[PDB]
Amino acid sequence: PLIKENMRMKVVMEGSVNGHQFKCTGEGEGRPYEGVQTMRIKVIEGGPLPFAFDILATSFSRTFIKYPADIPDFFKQSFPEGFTWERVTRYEDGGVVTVTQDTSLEDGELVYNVKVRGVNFPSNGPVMQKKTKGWEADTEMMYPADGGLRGYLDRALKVDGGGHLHCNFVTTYRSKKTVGDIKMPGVHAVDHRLERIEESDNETYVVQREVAVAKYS
Repeated sequence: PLIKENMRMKVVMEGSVNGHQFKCTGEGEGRPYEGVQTMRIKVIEGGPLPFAFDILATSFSRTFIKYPADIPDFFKQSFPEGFTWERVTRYEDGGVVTVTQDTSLEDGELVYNVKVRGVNFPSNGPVMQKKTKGWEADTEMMYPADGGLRGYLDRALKVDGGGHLHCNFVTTYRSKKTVGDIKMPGVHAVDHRLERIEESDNETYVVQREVAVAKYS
């Protein structure tokens, strides 16, 4: 298989949030059939970011979901061509993010190119004030939609002081493999748990780890 029990990934991100432009690079590794991955991320342009890195965390990896044998794995079936995704996210206090992503396989390694654009984050809110403390575990509902998948997520960003800032996003995943070559799964869910492992220098260096497991709804 093109997706081995050990896989490395590289990512390049360009983005802007409230007009602040930035660039990130990441590299990491994981076990795609165990649903575990780790990534080391550097803000190489525009740092230190004037907003919480937490809002970028989920734009940095769908090949590393543990799928039971009975649930078709849309993402692992997509190679060698790979897949793309597009995401729209809204925070309850006004922020809106659009993200587009391309996933390819180059010299046996996964390569991600991502574009992030966020607007209307309140200057007094926890994101622009950098008063966030990582994400709670959450669950994505996955639905088949015209040869691809559509995912729905309600999320909770922990805030300093004990509260949560809520957001939700919808993602459409599309294969670059000609339709008709992939067994489509039915409705299912994906449990996610993303933790910040380490960070340095005003959040311009970040290490994160994610565990993701698909299951029946």
